[PDB]
Formats: sequence, structure tokens, C-alpha cells
Amino acid sequence: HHHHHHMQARWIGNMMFHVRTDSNHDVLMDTKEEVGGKDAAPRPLELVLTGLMGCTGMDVVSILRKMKVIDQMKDFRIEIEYERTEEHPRIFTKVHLKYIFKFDGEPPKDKVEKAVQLSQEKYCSVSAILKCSSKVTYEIVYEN
Amino acid sequence: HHHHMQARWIGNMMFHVRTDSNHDVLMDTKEEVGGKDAAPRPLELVLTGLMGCTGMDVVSILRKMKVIDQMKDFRIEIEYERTEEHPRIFTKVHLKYIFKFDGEPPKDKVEKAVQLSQEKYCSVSAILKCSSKVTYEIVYEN
Repeated sequence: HHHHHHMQARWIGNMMFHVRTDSNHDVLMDTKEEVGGKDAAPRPLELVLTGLMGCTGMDVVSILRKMKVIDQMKDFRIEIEYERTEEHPRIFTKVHLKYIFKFDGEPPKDKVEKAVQLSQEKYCSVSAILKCSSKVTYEIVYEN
Repeated sequence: HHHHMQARWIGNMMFHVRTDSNHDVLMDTKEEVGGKDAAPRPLELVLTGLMGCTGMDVVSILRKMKVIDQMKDFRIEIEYERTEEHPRIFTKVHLKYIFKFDGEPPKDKVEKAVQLSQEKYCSVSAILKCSSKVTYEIVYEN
């Protein structure tokens, strides 16, 4: 009895779309004025890439909380670096994710490496979604 | 940085992005998994973005073709199935392009617009992995 999930995006004029999520939150998308938009909200691709970053970020946070070392984590960010063709169909050719951490004291690197590998290789939180003509790459960076 | 974005964890299960376009995006989860339910889920943003990708194609092309002044309403509905066990994968994805036009809908042009977005630009299928081909349909309402 597989779950059927539904969402809807409504055009609200010009190039703007509004979604009310199942989680009951607003999402707006817009584009540049040059292509008919009002630059009043993020671009659709921006939401795609942001969502992908969120999928893996949530994994890592959850896992490190679980592994009881998140209390040492002062900062965490994800950076995505991509290449994508210009001619239609525009496809991702490279996707690289940086997981960048600031810990208080020596970082729990074995735990961090495990959380990231879990997200990337077991959960496949990015690769299970995003088509890319190379394997998604990632790295782990510690900042002081 | 060209073709580069970043998401910052700001506590609990919440992340903030400042887009290249200079807008805010927030993501969060349910309280049961450590979030504050104060923003959409990451996956909701993925699928929102995908619907917007094709939605803006459709709107741009209909405007180009000079029939958008006839269009009272336009929405995209996505229906999807995804497995539950890791690795979670999309198994079925169907998009409805749902239009309300004054008078007789410009059906040839709408089909062309949707076909271009789905089949030429591959605005969804270029991006989203699914175990079955992404399907779609056009619906007219009154």
C-alpha cells in the first residue's frame, strides 16, 4: 500500500508560482525581470539545489546528534558546486558537495566521516534524486 | 563563486540559504525528528523547484506565443511515489498541467509548450531520477 504523495504549484501571475506544502508552509518562486518575472523570490533551480543541500544536511545533523557529538558543533554548512550544460536539455555534468564544520576543540572526525558517508552512500540523499553524468563528489572541511 | 550555493545550519534541524538571486530560503522538519516545523522540508523544495522549472517554461512559451492573455489560471500538480527504505528512490512521477482559459483553449499551443518543456528542455526529466518515465497530462478547467 505504497504512499501517493501530491503537491501543487499555482501560477499567480507574471512568472510567479506559489506552493502550499503538505507540511503547511509557503514556497514562492520567481525569476528575473528580464524573462518576465519580478525577482521577488528564488528561482526554481535554486530551490532544487537548496532542497538537495537540505536533504543531506538534515542527515548529517541528525546523525551527529544521534552519535552524541553535535553539542560540540558550533557551525555547519554545505556548499554545492556544479556544472551544467547550456544547450537543451540542460544536464548536470558535475556536482560537488563541501561539508564544512566548525567544532569546539578537536573535531569528532570518525563520526563526521561516518555521518557524511551514510548520507552520501547509504541514504544516497543527493544521488538518489539528481541526475548527473559523473558521480557526485564531496569533501569534509574543518574550520577553526 | 560561479555555479555555487550554500546552506547554513542555524540550529536544531534548520538551514538557511541566501540565493545567488539574493533571496532567502529556509528549510526545517517536524518536531518529532528535531525540527521546529517552521519551514518546508528539503524534499518539498526539490519538488517545488521542479514544478517551477517546467511551470516557468510553460508560462514563458505561452506568453511568447501570445496566448497568455487568455489564461486565467494555471497550476501544476505532481503525484509521486517514493520508496521508504534507504536508498529512497522515486518510483513514479506524474505531472498534471491544469489550465483555465477564456473561450476556447489554445490547445495546439499549450501542447507545444508542455511538449517543449517536457521533451526538448527536459526540465523535469533532465534532473529527477525515477524508476519509471515521468508522465504528464494536460487538463482544461472551466
